[PDB]
Amino acid sequence: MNLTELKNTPVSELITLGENMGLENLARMRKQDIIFAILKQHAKSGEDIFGDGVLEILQDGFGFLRSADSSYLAGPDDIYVSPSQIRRFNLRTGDTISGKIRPPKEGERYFALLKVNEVNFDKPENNKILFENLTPLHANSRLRMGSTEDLTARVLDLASPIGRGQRGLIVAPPKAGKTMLLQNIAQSIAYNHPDCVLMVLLIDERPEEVTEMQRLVKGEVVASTFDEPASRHVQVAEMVIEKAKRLVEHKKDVIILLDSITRLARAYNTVVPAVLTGGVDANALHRPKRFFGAARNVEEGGSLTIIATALIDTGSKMDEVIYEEFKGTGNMELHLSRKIAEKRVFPAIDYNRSGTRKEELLTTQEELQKMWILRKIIHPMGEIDAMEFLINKLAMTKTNDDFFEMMK
Ligand SMILES: Nc1ncnc2c1ncn2[C@@H]1O[C@H](COP(=O)(O)OP(=O)(O)OP(O)(O)=S)[C@@H](O)[C@H]1O
Ligand SMILES: [Mg+2]
Repeated sequence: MNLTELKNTPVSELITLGENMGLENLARMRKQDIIFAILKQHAKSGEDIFGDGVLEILQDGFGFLRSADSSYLAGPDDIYVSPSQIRRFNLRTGDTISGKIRPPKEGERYFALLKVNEVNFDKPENNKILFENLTPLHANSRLRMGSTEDLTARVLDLASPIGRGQRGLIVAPPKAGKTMLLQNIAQSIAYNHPDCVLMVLLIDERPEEVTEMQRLVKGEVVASTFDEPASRHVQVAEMVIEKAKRLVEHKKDVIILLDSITRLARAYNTVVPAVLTGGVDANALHRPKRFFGAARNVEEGGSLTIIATALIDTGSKMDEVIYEEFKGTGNMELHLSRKIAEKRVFPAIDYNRSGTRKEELLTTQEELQKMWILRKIIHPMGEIDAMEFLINKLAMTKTNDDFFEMMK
């Protein structure tokens, strides 16, 4: 009946499902062939075959429905979308489409979208592109993030209040909680705000860190591994950034947690041809910024917030330039100290450095000035000295109870 349902169902059940349809000795062909031999077997004319995926409009004019469970990698069972079909529905890259499909004829190799049933979870007859939505500052509606796990999220909401559509930069040296901090936020996202579309974008990562991230996050984890070509890291990022844009057009609040705007920019640099300023062609930093530029609150409805990590102190001067450029382009930054972490001390947040632009719209005066008197007393406190102060002042309350009960 359904392609993605079939490839998800184990091979053993796939054999015993095909055999009941008169398919002989399926045990001697791969899972892939079995699925094709089953969906094709619905040659019982007028028997419905379905498929789903996220659309990628190719160069020539045609398109394909890429699958999320592959990080939108081009597979042998993508669903072909006609250049004529796109015209009939005004389709775009990032659109999530589903519906009736049919098997490849002779001379064909892929399934083709026979009938459109849904476009971005909306009826096909349904949108001004994110490219022209008006952009309020984004601070209007806040996103707060209780036990021991809520330790980081607590210091996080005090240091850098997040908003609906924040351009957030997470500065980090190696070994500082960079992963666990993101996994803490991603845990605080689905737990407190399930009404939001969470996407975690991992570029140039290790397959194990990818699968451990894929395991922990309630939401769509999309990733490209270290081995894959530079054009691949770009492809994954552009499939995702456009997917978000189409979802905000339907007035959704979308959150993207990018692993490394640093790693993504290294990729674009080698994909964008041809002017040098320290290894990186200065004209290549544009496309990574275009990605980072989408982060906004939309007045007419919805939002896109991108909290991306910036890698620093790696030993490559290129990695420094990437940071130098995106410095200030974000309306929220959170710094991790190499010392507050490597001294076996939790959230390596350098409090004084971390902050968000226009805190006032994200927080009422009673809740805002609460952070101001707090900052004033913490300001002159050292890097590691200031942190352990907050760890112990908070491990004795909830969060709001702090001024309410640490004033005497
Ligand atoms: N929220 C947290 N709670 C407890 N321990 C943490 C937290 N964040 C980081 N750590 C510790 O700090 C170390 C950091 O490792 P990761 O979570 O992989 O961070 P990372 O900075 O992304 O590491 P790299 O540079 O990718 S090898 C881990 O061994 C953890 O024990
Ligand atoms: Mg990491």
